[PDB]
This record gives sequence, structure tokens and C-alpha cells, in this order.
Amino acid sequence: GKLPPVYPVTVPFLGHIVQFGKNPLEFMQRCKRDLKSGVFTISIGGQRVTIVGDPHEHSRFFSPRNEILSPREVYTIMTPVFGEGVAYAAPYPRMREQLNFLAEELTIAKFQNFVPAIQHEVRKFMAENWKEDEGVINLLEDCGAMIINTACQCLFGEDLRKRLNARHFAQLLSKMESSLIPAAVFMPWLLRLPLPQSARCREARAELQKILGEIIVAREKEEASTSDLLGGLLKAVYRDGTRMSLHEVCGMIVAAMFAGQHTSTITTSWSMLHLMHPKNKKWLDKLHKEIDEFPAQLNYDNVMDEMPFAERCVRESIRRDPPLLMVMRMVKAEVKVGSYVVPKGDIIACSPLLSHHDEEAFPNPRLWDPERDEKVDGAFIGFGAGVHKCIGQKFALLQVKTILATAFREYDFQLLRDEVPDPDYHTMVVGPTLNQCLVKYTRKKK
Amino acid sequence: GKLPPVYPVTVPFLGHIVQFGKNPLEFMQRCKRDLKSGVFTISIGGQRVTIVGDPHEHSRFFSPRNEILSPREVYTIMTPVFGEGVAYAAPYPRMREQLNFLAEELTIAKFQNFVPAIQHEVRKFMAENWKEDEGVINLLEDCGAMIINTACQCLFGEDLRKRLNARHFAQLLSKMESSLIPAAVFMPWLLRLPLPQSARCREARAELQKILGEIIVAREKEEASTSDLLGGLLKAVYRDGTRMSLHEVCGMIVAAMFAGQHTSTITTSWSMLHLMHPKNKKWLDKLHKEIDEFPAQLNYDNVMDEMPFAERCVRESIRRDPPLLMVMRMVKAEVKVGSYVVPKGDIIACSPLLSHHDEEAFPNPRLWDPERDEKVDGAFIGFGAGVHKCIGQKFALLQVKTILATAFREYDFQLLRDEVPDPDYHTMVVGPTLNQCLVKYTRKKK
Amino acid sequence: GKLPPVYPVTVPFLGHIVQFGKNPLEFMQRCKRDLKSGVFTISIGGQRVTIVGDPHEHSRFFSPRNEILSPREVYTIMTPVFGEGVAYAAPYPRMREQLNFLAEELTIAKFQNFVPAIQHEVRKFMAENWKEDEGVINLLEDCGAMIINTACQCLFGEDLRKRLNARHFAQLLSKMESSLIPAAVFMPWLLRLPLPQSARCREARAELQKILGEIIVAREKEEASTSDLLGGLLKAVYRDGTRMSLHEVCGMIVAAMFAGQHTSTITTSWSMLHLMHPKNKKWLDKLHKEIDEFPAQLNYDNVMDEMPFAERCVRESIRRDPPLLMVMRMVKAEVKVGSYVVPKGDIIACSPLLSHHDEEAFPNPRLWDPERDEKVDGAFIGFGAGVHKCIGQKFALLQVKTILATAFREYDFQLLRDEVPDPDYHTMVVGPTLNQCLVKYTRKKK
Ligand SMILES: O=C(N[C@H](Cc1c[nH]c2ccccc12)C(=O)Nc1ccncc1)c1ccc(N2CCN(c3ccc(F)cc3F)CC2)cc1F
Ligand SMILES: O=C(N[C@H](Cc1c[nH]c2ccccc12)C(=O)Nc1ccncc1)c1ccc(N2CCN(c3ccc(F)cc3F)CC2)cc1F
Ligand SMILES: O=C(N[C@H](Cc1c[nH]c2ccccc12)C(=O)Nc1ccncc1)c1ccc(N2CCN(c3ccc(F)cc3F)CC2)cc1F
Ligand code: HEM
Ligand code: HEM
Ligand code: HEM
Repeated sequence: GKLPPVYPVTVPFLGHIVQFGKNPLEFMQRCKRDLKSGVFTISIGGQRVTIVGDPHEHSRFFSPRNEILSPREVYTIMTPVFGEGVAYAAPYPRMREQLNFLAEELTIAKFQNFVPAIQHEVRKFMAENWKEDEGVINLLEDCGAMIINTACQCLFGEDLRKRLNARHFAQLLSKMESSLIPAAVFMPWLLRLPLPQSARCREARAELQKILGEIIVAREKEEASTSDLLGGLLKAVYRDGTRMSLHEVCGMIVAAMFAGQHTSTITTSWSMLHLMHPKNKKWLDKLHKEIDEFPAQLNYDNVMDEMPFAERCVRESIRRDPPLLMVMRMVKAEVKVGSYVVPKGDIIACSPLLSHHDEEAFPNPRLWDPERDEKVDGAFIGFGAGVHKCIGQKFALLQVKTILATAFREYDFQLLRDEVPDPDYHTMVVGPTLNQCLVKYTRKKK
Repeated sequence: GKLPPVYPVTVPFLGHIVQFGKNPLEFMQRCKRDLKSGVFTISIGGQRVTIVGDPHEHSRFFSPRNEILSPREVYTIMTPVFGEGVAYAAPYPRMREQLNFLAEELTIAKFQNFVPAIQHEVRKFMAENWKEDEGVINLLEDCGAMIINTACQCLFGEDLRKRLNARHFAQLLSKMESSLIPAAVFMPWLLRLPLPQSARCREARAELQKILGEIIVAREKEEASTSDLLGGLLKAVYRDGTRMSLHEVCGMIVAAMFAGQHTSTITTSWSMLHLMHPKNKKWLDKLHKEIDEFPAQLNYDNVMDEMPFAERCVRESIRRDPPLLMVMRMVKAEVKVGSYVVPKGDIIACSPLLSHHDEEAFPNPRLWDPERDEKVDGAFIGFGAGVHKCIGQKFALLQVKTILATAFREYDFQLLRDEVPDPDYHTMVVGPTLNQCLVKYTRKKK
Repeated sequence: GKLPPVYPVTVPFLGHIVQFGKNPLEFMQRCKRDLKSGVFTISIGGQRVTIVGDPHEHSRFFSPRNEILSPREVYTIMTPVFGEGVAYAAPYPRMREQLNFLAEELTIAKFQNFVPAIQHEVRKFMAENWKEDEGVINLLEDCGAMIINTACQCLFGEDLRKRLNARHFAQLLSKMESSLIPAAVFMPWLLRLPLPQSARCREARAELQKILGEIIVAREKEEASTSDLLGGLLKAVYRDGTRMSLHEVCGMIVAAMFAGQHTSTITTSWSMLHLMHPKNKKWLDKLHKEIDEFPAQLNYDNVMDEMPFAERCVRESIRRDPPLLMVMRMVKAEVKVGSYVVPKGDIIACSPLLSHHDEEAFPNPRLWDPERDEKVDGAFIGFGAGVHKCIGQKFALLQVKTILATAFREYDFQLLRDEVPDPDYHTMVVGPTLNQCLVKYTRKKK
């Protein structure tokens, strides 16, 4: 085998994470240029990280099975929050079955009544918060509130929402996030030591599990028709003929809510931010034309089948600013990538950021252009690819499209600074800088 | 409960400590503004830190007992230097009794002969080091030398000083400080691992303990009158009727000397730095008027009761540049703070820096103005507040005021750069940048 | 004892390593100036580091035996790569004997046929890569390739090179380097925890050991004349009458190749970079005069005895940019350094960088001047000094001088930017910034 070339080891401890939090794109482009190779290795905290930064080789990265490019070792930071024996922390066979059970709950087939539930919360929100003829809001925080409120209406039954509302859900997820050390992907030794915040999060999730249990007992003693997410997952049956444990169900619900909270929020925000920008009026007008073709009450078919332009807007906002900068796996057995082999124990990564800004794939990559197409097949990896592709993608897109169509139909927006906000690359999920997201809404003439 | 809002988690490991060491004020003001709340939470190394940045809520932070906002877990870094079973490392009841025994040794009631002892060392120092009609000194280092020399004359008997002089004391404290990892407040897992520097410091303190023991044996075999600090503490009796161990006494002496070495030094320096600045001549003239009302030999009453203006100068230098930027505690049981609850396991903090620069409390907070008053009651927290307030405050103020009155009576000073020195926020105790503290003394016409 | 003075402890974890990776010279000069002492102590991660930054006191640092200023504890990071019981990881007596056995293999006495072997590889390389009349290359990478290719021809027999060629060797060393955490010199607690990359490197070296074993078995079953490095080391006999183990031999070969890969490469590059710079034409002309005094085929005597000017060029490039910025040891028993004592447990360091830029020793230290002499005796410490001085120095100098003489005889070079490249201080071995090393070769008129 030929090893990819290697950026030589630097002295500050985890110093490359600082660069990755400040200018990740430029850092990776430098690595690529200096070593004259799209496939290259860096060393972070003693751990080799090999980045497939050539769009043409995406298939090598996304094809292999979890047994061989495993996500388990790279997501050890998440075990306290989701639970032992849940998702990435489960043996491979159970892992695959659990993920699939969640994927089954979020198929287009399961979305009956979701668009009206979403429209209802959004309208409730706009009437509570956007009351005036005119007013100033933080668009990032309000999208975030709408994402959690709308997800909770779609996924959880009324009895569940009565005991556990979106605000409590939001707090719990936010507390959990605050307990993580994202750098510890490169500090596996740390995660073997006792961490107090870890015990705290497990009690928090155990409290959630208690609520969930009480709900099931109450539903079981009043029935004659549990087709919400909780209900669906409790009815799943593994290949061996057993059921998921409530522990496992609770964990998968947390993971689903945790996954969508920032990614979908960010995507909504960027999309709305580009569309209200004056130099994009042409695309806004185009969006209104599409929306006005439709009544007030939307449905699944309108949003998902009959809004191709709104789709290009959302996709191109994920293209330009992907909220997850890296997809990563642990190499469990060595793998070929072009003329190279990437050895076992390496972390192998593919970067939606680096790849969405490749000039060959996306000519003039700093331009937000909803009409563009990829020049390289598979270079859009906003939701990953292959067999492990985002299983929440259709649910996320339904939410974002519905919120977009409801909001722009009822309100005009103006960004209260000249340029679109800069991404803030310091956070785990990357989105627009919070203090640059002030916007003025104006209620449209009824 | 409602959780305070949370700055979302950042990727560089302990990256917020870098900002806290470079621009802490601006970092915290940003957190406050971006989240629209004076009470807010950040995550450092996986550990939630909730900052009470509203001056009006100081009472919630400073009221609770050590059983419930505990200092023990946040000061684990200090256990090697002070000893197991000493101070913050003692069970709560013993902790309280030990701290109180030290507080009792440093009451105004115990200061007979301190002002003359201080004046004597300062005069000895000025005659050894400031010999000429005119000359250049580093004011920060010389204040530091005067603080340790004067503390040793007040607190330790001649026999003790003969075996352990201020220079040796200074070295030992300085060696101990060099062994600490202040960031490990956010790395409790680290402090459970063996650290070699920790064993070294304990041998150093054990050597100190040996000297102290020999002194006691020598005093016990020559007496007919141990009213120094060592003597006082050895005579303390716990509620159960036993005595502190020599181990515990030794530890409390170290902690007392360690506490005052930089804080008091820094406060002296800032005070002298502002007063010699030309735009402050008006306050200098005012200070001389007050000093000239008094003979050469001062006494307790002059310094502590009859120098109200010198007091405003020292207080306002602590206001403008508090040497401890944060008071912190571990939440052992949850607590209310305004409309929020701060959960167990959080670190809860209140910042004298952030609070002394609040515009409502201290209008035009960058101005050093000794005549100002707080506009918010309890917003001055230079020495903390409540039941856990600095127990060295009266001793520190006596030293600083005495040094100020002795030095300015005998010398004029001029700062050898245009602007007052910038604080250097990189160190544990924060003071003026060392290389900006060059000053020229001029011996006054006798 | 008097302790050296101490820069007071800073809050960011390992924050001084960031400064050391960005501007080490300025950082250390600041420490020296601010504390008014050439001998001074900083605290990194809780570990005191005392730097002998006075050229006049070099002898204190370099005299003491390994039992008392030990390299073992500071080079724990290297144990996985070289092996347990090898070099710095061996008990002191074995350590001394092993190092000596390697030193014996690299004495001038052992270099018969090295200059022709080197000239042969360099010429092979130039003909493969520098084929045209004219062309653009990265001088740093090509010197690196020449250093490893030429070392392998000198040190390893044909049978060994047939199974393990320079490219495979280069990869293996590069993989090993990528597994290190240089900051962990200041994190001894980390190196006591399991690190996965450590197990990987040991398997890699075990694979190398297997190849080496097979070679020995094959040589042992075909002989009638193992005078390469492998052969030499296998014939070494300890004081007790036993032989090195193949494990130990394998480890010492790795350490030798690892030591020379960047240091010698960097030194070649800098030397060539200065000599092709136009303002240095005067020294280039001088170098050609010396080279032209000699045939095409060089020999040991020409290179090592008859090239005094080429020697000054190489030495002065190591003077101006020493590839190892610090020589460090663990104080095992306390030691005097001027008016100070440096206690046990301190890391004591001497910096070739700081010392080669001292204005007293090297007037106008930013000027590359091959005719200069030190103004302070022992201030050149590019290869260390004393009893522990670099044991590869004569081999490194032979390689560098031979490559210099062969290349400049056959080619002209031009740097494709105006100024000599900046050093990149981020890496373990420090050399010229990689992307500033583009050069244009021109084949000379035959
Ligand atoms: O937000 C993250 N993850 C969280 C938690 C999570 C993890 N895996 C999941 C699988 C399913 C559901 C949730 C999760 C998350 O919400 N991820 C997510 C995944 C899929 N779909 C939506 C959201 C996350 C985000 C960033 C991150 N980093 C920071 C960048 N990094 C990195 C990588 C390479 C470098 F050179 C430098 C770097 F700094 C280490 C990985 C690590 C992370 F875990
Ligand atoms: O100088 C410090 N402490 C030392 C040692 C010490 C500790 N507790 C004591 C109680 C009694 C006597 C001595 C001590 C000290 O001398 N403190 C002191 C306390 C009271 N009166 C005078 C002096 C010190 C100083 C700073 C520090 N940091 C750095 C800032 N930090 C922090 C906190 C929040 C953030 F967002 C970011 C930050 F970086 C962690 C706390 C931690 C510390 F321990
Ligand atoms: O390149 C390094 N070493 C490697 C591996 C190695 C170690 N010891 C050996 C002995 C014999 C052979 C190989 C080795 C190496 O190739 N060193 C080498 C030594 C002698 N002759 C040639 C090369 C190396 C290079 C730098 C380094 N640092 C970074 C700077 N540092 C440091 C020190 C003081 C500070 F204030 C701040 C700092 F960041 C910690 C030491 C540590 C290292 F181990
Ligand atoms: C805009 C929103 C989202 C973005 C941009 C996003 C992005 C991604 C990406 C990049 C992957 C990696 C896929 C691969 O390995 O090739 C992924 C996987 C995943 N996403 Fe999302 N995601 C989003 C929303 C969601 C939501 C709402 C859920 C809720 C269930 C979710 C759950 C997952 C899961 C479970 C996986 C792992 C699939 C596996 O390992 O097989 N994501 N997502
Ligand atoms: C200018 C000098 C000093 C400053 C600015 C200062 C500042 C502080 C502050 C802010 C606190 C926290 C009090 C609270 O929890 O509300 C404190 C506590 C303390 N200080 Fe100081 N301090 C100084 C000098 C000293 C000295 C000379 C000693 C010597 C004994 C000392 C010993 C203590 C102790 C023991 C506590 C803890 C009290 C407790 O937990 O109950 N300090 N100081
Ligand atoms: C330009 C190339 C090199 C430079 C600048 C360099 C620099 C140094 C320095 C500064 C030392 C520390 C000596 C002391 O403690 O006083 C040293 C030691 C050493 N070098 Fe090198 N070195 C180079 C090449 C090599 C090579 C090619 C080898 C191959 C064997 C090597 C092996 C060693 C060893 C084994 C030591 C440790 C000697 C001991 O601890 O007794 N070095 N080198």
C-alpha cells in the first residue's frame, strides 16, 4: 500500500481544532494544495485523520458497511446523552435495526397530517410573537423555536405534549448539548475517565424515561382505536422477535430530536436569509409565484411534490453552508481510496464544506444560486450519501419547506445589516452568527 | 424550573479560557448581550458554568451556606499546596472552624504594633533600594517585596523570621504557584490522576512544617511571658475540644500568605499608579493633605480610622481592576436566581470584573474616580460579600494604606510611559502588565 | 539555594506552547527581559521548565551525566516508536551502551564508500526528477527524498534495500511521527493512559522487525566473506558479554533514521536556499571555486577534509535556523547554574534558537554570514555539546555536504519568491515553510 501524504505534526495540543473552529475551509484547502493531493492525512492529538477531499472519490467513503467504516468510535462523546446500548453505542446488528426503526417512523408514508400540524404551530407562533404590523426579531432563535414546536406537534401525541412540552424538550436537549466535549473525538483516553457531567445527563434522560413510561401506562389503561413516534417505536420488532426496550426507545427519540434541533433550524434560517436579501429579489418573486399557486391550507403533496423551487432554495443553502462540516468514520479494516490505502485506526473523513466549495463541482462557490446544478456527480453531500445517508432528510425538508411557505406568504422580511451573516464556525453544528440575525418582519396586506 | 439560557458549545478544547485570558470583560459582555440575560451559562470542557452577571442578584449568589454552594470542588487544584484536610479540602464543619480561626487572627482587634512594624520594613526597604535622590524601579516587583516583607514582620515572631525569612517565604509561595494548573478547575478528571508536581509541593510544605515544629519546641523550652500567627493558631480549640494539628496550622499559614501575595501587591501598585498619573494630580494633592495631617510615626487609628480618602483611592483601584476576576462555587443543591434555577453540578460564578464595569452600577466605568459611589447597592464585590467575604480584607487594607502613606510622604513618583498600564489578564491574580510598571522615584526635600 | 525567577502562571491550558509554535524566539527574549535574568523558569501544564538562556553558562547544562540530567522522562513520547528497553527507554547503563553502539557505527572511520553511494543516489534522483533543461520543484520535499534515499544506500545492504526501500522506509517514519503528541512532554499523566495510536505503532515496528529477522536468516544461510548498520549493530557486545537483541537493534535503526530525516533535510534546504539567493552570489561563487577544485567523483577526503567553505555555509545555516529549538532534560538531583539552583523535578532546557540569536554571541543575528565566528565560546549548540552531543553529526554533515557539492556542480537554482522562506515554527523539527520552497532548477552547460 501507498499511505496518503501527511501534514507534519504540529506542537500545540489540539491546535488544528482552533483553525477548524475559525477558518475550516481555508485550513483544509491549504492542506490540499501544500500536499498536492485531495486525499491527505493530518494528526490531531496523536490521532491520524484522513480527509477524502476529492469529490470524485466520494463513493469509496460512503460505500462501506458500519462493520468496516464504523461510526461507533467517533461518537463515543454521545453515549451519555443517548444511552448505553443505543444507536452508535449498540452492537452493529442492533445498531442497524434501531436506526432502521427510526427511519421507518420518518418515511413520507408516515407524514399524514404533518403539514397541517406544522402550519398550525407556525401560525400559533407568528400570532404570539410577530403580533404587530412591523417588528424586530432574531431570526435564528425564532426559527429554532418553530423547529422544536413543529417537530413536537408532528411526532408526539397530545398526552405526551401535555406532560412534556416543546420548551421543556428544548431545555433538556440544550442542557445535554452543554455537557459534551466535541474535541474528545480526538481524546478517546478522556472518555474512559469518570466525567461528572456524564452522570448528570444520564439522570436527566432517566427522568425523561420515567415520563415516557407513565404515558405508556396511561395509554394502555384507556384504549380502543400510540401511532405517534413513541407508539410506533414501541411496536417495532427486531429480527429475533423481541421489542426495543423503553430505554432504547427513549434514547432513539432523544437522538432524533437532538439531530434535528440545530441542523433544521440553521437550514431554515439561511434559506430565509438569502431569500429576503435584496440582491435575491428575483428568487423571492419566483418563490411567491410558486406559493401563490396554492391555498392557505397546504398539504403534503403541495409541499413535497409541488414546490420544486423552494426545494432548490433550501438545497442551495445547504450547499453553500452545510451545517455539519465533516462526516467521519473509524477505519476498522483498511480501505482503498484512489491510488492510496487508508489504514486501520485512522479516522477517515469527508467534508461537506470542502466539497461544496470545490470550484470544479460548484463554479463560483461563494455565490448562492438556487438554479445551479452540480458539475460533479455526488458532490452534494449535505445529507451524506449511500447506505448511511441522513434518515431524517425527508422530515427535515418537510418542516423547512412548510415553514418557508407559511412565513413568506404572510410576512415580508428585511435583514438589518447589509451583507448576509457570516457563518460562525466555532459550534458543533455550524450556522449563521447569532448577533447578525436581526431581522424586521412586516405583516403582509391581508 | 427554567434553566438559564446557554451559549452553544464550542469545539476547541477549553477554548473559552483563551478568551478569558485575553479579553474577559468583552467575552462576558458578549455572552450577556447575545443571550439577552444577565444570568447565562457557558460550557467549558464539558462543565457548565453559570454566571450571575446581574448586580441586582448578588444576594442569591453570596447568601447560601458552603454545604450548598460549595467552594471545595472548585479549589481542588489547591489541595497539594495547602494540604489534605486543610481549608477547602476539610469536611464542612472543620472547614468553617479553620477559616474562622484564621479570621480571628486577622481582626482589627489583633493589629497592635502592626502599623509600626509595617512602617519599619517599608523604610528599611526604601533605604536599601531607593537610596538615591532619583532612580528607576519596577513598581510591581517592589510593592511585591514590600507586601511580603511587611506581612512577615506583622505575622511572624523574630525567632520564626530568623529561620524563615521573607525571601525564602516568597520563593516557596512562588514555587507552589508554579505547580498549579488553573484550567483544571474545568478538568476535574485530571486532578484524579497522579501529577508529579503535586508530590513535589507536598515535600516542600513538609519541609516548612518541620521548621515550624522546631520553632515550637524551642519556644516551649524557653518561656515565661507565641502571640504571633503561629502561636495564635496553635492555641485555637475546635467545638469538640481538640486543637488544630500542626499540619493544619502550617496549611492555614501557607494559605494566608499565598492569598495576600499578589492581591495586596496588585492593589498597592494600581493605587500608586493612578495617584502618580498627572491627570490625577488633584487626587494626589488631596492624598498629601490627608497624610500631612499626621506625624511620621503612624498608628492604627490614623491609618484605619483617619484616612477616608486613601480608602476611597484603594477601593476605587479594586473597583476598576479587581485582582480576582471571578468568585465561583459548585452547586450542591439547586438554587433560584431571578426567574431561573441553576441545577446541581453547575459551577455558579459571580464576576467582580463584569460587575464593577456595569454602566448602571458604575457610570463611566473606565474612569478611575475615587469620589464615585455605587449606583447599585452590593455591586462592589472586590472582596466578595456575605458570610464568605474575604477574611483578609482588614489586614490587606492596613498594609496597602500604610505602604501608600509612608511612600508618598517620602517620595514623588513618575510613571515612565504616558498611559496607566494595561491589566494583564493572562495570570491567576490579575494586575498591571509587569513591563509597563517602570517608574522613576524622587526623594522628597527632607 | 536561590531559585531562578518565575514567570507567573498563566490560565489557558498549555497556552505557552501556542506562543512557542508561533514566535518562540520573541517569547523567550520577553521572558528573559521581563525577569532580568538569562536563567528563568516558566510553568507549562503544571510543570516547571527552567531555561538556561545565558550562553556563558552552557557548560552547567551540558556537563552532567544522564543519571543526573536525564533525557528519559522528557522523551517518553518516543517509547512506542522506538520500543521498550530501547535508547532513552533503557536503564541508564544499557542506554549508554546502546547509544555508543550506534555512535560507533557512524564514526568517520566507517564511511568508506559513502560519498560514492551518496553521489550515485543523488545523480539517480536528479536524472529521474530534474530531467529538463529547466523546471520547477519543491526544494524541501526533494531534499527530503534525497536524504532518505542517500541514507538508505549508505546504511543498508542491497538485500535489505530490496525488501525495504527508501519510500517504504519514509512512509513508516512518517506514519510514526504522525502518532506523536509533542505537547505531552508537559502531560506525563497522559502517557500513563492507554493510547490506541501507541499500539498501532508497535505493530508497525514489529512488522519491520520481522523483515529484519528474515534478512538475517537469509544472510546467515549464504555467507563466506553484514557490515551494513544492521550487521554492525548485531555484532555489538555489551560490557557483560551479551549481544543487543534484534528488538533493540530494530529500535536503534528506527531511531537513527527518524533522527536524521527532518534535521538533515532541513539543513540541506536552508543551505541551498541561502546560497541561491542573489544577494549571496559572492558566497555561491566562493562555493563553486571550492567545488571546481575537485573531480566529478568525490571521496571522503574532499568532502570532509577539503571543503572548509561548504562547512561554514552548512554551519551558519544551522546557526541561523537550528532545526531543534530546545535541548531538554529532567533534573534528577538539583544543580547549580550561576547564582541559582534548579531543583529536582524541573525540566531544564537550553535553546539553540535563543542562543544562536544572542547579539553578544552572534552580532547581527538575522544575517546569514558564512564567514562569521562566535564571539562567545560554546554558543553554537546546533548539535548540542559535551558528552551527550549529537552522535549523528558527522554522518549528517557528510550527507549534506555531498548533496550540496553534487547539486550545485550540475545545476543552477533560483528561488521563486523575493525573500528567503520564513521558518515554520509549528512543527517538531523546525524548517523553512513548505509552500515558500518553490525553486526553479536549470541544468548547467555540460
Ligand atoms: O453535531 C454533532 N453531532 C450531533 C450529535 C450526533 C452525533 N452523531 C449523530 C448521529 C445521529 C444523530 C445525532 C448525532 C448531531 O446533531 N449530529 C447530526 C448527525 C446527523 N444528522 C443530524 C445531526 C457534531 C458536530 C461536529 C463535530 N465535530 C467538530 C469538528 N470535528 C473535526 C473533524 C476534523 C477536523 F480536522 C477538525 C475538527 F474539528 C470533530 C467533529 C462532532 C459532532 F459530534
Ligand atoms: O488565584 C486564585 N486562587 C488563589 C489560591 C486560592 C484559591 N482559593 C482560595 C481561598 C483562600 C485563599 C487562597 C485561595 C488565591 O490567591 N485566591 C485568593 C482568594 C481569596 N483571597 C485572596 C486570594 C485563582 C485565580 C483564578 C482562577 N481562575 C482563572 C479564571 N477561571 C475562569 C472562570 C470562569 C470562566 F469563564 C473562565 C475562567 F478562565 C478559573 C478560575 C482560579 C484560582 F484558583
Ligand atoms: O523532534 C523531536 N524529537 C525527535 C525524536 C527524538 C527525541 N529524542 C531523540 C533522541 C535521539 C533521536 C531521536 C529523538 C527527533 O528527531 N529528535 C532529534 C534528536 C537528536 N538528533 C536529531 C533529531 C522533538 C522536537 C520538538 C519537541 N518539543 C517541541 C518544543 N517543546 C517545548 C519546550 C519548551 C517550551 F517552552 C515550549 C515548547 F513547546 C517541547 C519539545 C520535542 C521533541 F521530542
Ligand atoms: C437539515 C437537517 C439535517 C442535516 C443537514 C443532516 C445531515 C446528516 C448527515 C450529513 C448525515 C450523515 C449521513 C452519511 O453517513 O452519509 C446524517 C445522518 C443522520 N441523520 Fe441527519 N441531518 C439532518 C437532519 C436529521 C434529522 C431531522 C434526523 C432525525 C432523525 C437526523 C438523523 C440522522 C441520522 C440518524 C443519521 C445517521 C444515519 C446512519 O448512520 O445510518 N438527521 N445527517
Ligand atoms: C486585596 C487583597 C484581597 C482581595 C482583593 C481578596 C478578594 C477576596 C475575595 C473576592 C474573596 C471571596 C469572598 C466571598 O466568597 O464572597 C476572598 C475570600 C477570601 N480571602 Fe481574600 N482577598 C484579598 C486578600 C486576602 C488576604 C490577605 C487573605 C489572608 C488571609 C485572604 C484570605 C481570604 C480567604 C480565606 C477567603 C475565603 C473566605 C471564605 O471562604 O469564607 N484574602 N478574598
Ligand atoms: C542536522 C542534523 C542533526 C541535528 C541538527 C541534530 C541535533 C542534535 C542535538 C541538538 C542533539 C542533542 C545533543 C546534546 O545533548 O548536547 C542531538 C543528539 C542526538 N542526535 Fe542529533 N542531530 C542531527 C542529526 C542526527 C542524526 C543523523 C542522528 C542519527 C543517529 C542523530 C542522533 C542523535 C542522537 C542519538 C542524539 C543523542 C545523543 C545522546 O543523548 O547522548 N542526530 N542531535
